[PDB]
Amino acid sequence: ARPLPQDFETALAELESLVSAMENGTLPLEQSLSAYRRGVELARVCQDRLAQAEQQVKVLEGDLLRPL
Amino acid sequence: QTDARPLPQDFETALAELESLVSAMENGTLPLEQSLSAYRRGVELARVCQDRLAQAEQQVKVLEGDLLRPLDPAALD
Repeated sequence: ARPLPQDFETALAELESLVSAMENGTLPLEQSLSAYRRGVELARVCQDRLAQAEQQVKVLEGDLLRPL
Repeated sequence: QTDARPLPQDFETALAELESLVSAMENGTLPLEQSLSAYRRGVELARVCQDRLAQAEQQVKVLEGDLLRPLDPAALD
């Protein structure tokens, strides 16, 4: 099975692309279930990367204010 | 007083500028007036970052919802 991207931008781009394929009404039942499993994994990667980024900004905000 | 240079509106550049202000603040060489100017720029920069993250998070949540929609059978009572 295909390796799963771990960076936000690639994961997001595959997720968008999986969604369109899902909505164009041409994926057989079985491919639709694969696309679903795949997209859950991709969305999880996107959210993990965003949580990391949120945390990094918070830490920077704290660091900015600390000297004041 | 206020830093009048245009404000980045993209996550990467705002984050990068934010890191440089933090570096400048935690060098202590900053007189008070410049610290406060650096702080306000800082808050504006962090706000761009937090806005873009919030939007990306919402975009991902919408995409998740769109993925699940075609797998919904017709509603029962």
